[PDB]
Amino acid sequence: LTGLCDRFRGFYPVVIDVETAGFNAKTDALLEIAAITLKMDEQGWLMPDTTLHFHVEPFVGANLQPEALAFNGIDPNDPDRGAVSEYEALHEIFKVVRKGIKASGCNRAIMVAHNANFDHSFMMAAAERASLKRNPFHPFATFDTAALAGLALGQTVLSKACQTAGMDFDSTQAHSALYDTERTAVLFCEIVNRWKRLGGWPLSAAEEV
Amino acid sequence: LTGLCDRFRGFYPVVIDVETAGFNAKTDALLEIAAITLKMDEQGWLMPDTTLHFHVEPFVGANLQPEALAFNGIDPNDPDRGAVSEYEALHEIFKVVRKGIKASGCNRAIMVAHNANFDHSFMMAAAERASLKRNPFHPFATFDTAALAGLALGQTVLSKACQTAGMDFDSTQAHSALYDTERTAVLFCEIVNRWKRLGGWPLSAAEEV
Ligand SMILES: [Co+2]
Ligand SMILES: [Mg+2]
Ligand SMILES: [Mg+2]
Repeated sequence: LTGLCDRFRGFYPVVIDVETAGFNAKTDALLEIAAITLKMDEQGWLMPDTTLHFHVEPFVGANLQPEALAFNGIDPNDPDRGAVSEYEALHEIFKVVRKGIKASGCNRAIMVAHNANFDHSFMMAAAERASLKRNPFHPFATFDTAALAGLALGQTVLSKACQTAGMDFDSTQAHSALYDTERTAVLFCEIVNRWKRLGGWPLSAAEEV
Repeated sequence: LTGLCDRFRGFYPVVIDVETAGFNAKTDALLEIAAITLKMDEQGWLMPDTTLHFHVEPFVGANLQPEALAFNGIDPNDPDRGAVSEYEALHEIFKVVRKGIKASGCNRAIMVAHNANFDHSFMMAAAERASLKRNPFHPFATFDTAALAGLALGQTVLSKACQTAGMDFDSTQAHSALYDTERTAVLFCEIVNRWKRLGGWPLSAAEEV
């Protein structure tokens, strides 16, 4: 009942955010990525588990839109950014994720993200460029927190959804993949946990007052 | 605040499903589209409003994947299929949608679909091909019912989510865009209404015993 593997039909939810050099996942550089796995305690409450974060070197041949760099404030040419390759970052994320899937008894990872298709498309595109094998993420399914917040909170904008959920949100950190990932993780957890607390889950709960 | 315009920050949710001749929204034919707008009654319960459905003629130059046609059973060359152009289909959908946005006091439409990125990408591609102006749909936001069902019902597959929610689901109709759209609409409505009924909405309800 209270196992993570039982909650989402065997899907292992992993929160992801990316910063990029444009809107096109095929052609534009991936610049930052963070990942936060989740776990469930003995009573079935969801919380963050492992957190990873990387500055990513633009792939060879990548386009970099000036408007994108102006938006997120990232300078990919700054040698002090401590960047790593797409391979290094994703290989590390996938290793932690496979470990969590195994240890929890899940069978596949699913990406949790805000307007998820965007992050999913960039992560998948980078995975293919790096030639990583046995990608543990579902190839098309996601848990979009904008839609989820729409239901739970009546809000679709990340900052606003967080504020409505009673969370802090610091706009000076809003262009950091890591920061956005942590806020998104806490938001997703607040949504799932309040669903449970109000007797929405497990399905049996409503008849046991 | 039991108006539709109050529920999703001014978004007017419209349920959409598509059948296609493949996986690529840019290059593969759109073959069927259905749309169901929603309304809320005086007490704030959500339900279907207007239903549209179309068999769609492959755009000129479209690719058609044999595997896609074998999957959905559609023969685009059958002259008895009562097909209309992408323009005709989307022009009518958009007209009904603009009307509902105005009548409800909303400011924009948001697509509700199962694994929503897929249908969004196809509908948007057809809109562009048809040279339609003033598309009332949000350019990237959606309400994915697979993610919503994951939260509400612990299931992400459409047929299973419907069954878990106590709905009928007839697998012999699963390749009809209209059928899938109506089931998805009923599922979305069940999820929204159960969150309200259990005291998750409006946000003030939890403290009003
Ligand atoms: Co026919
Ligand atoms: Mg983001
Ligand atoms: Mg479908």
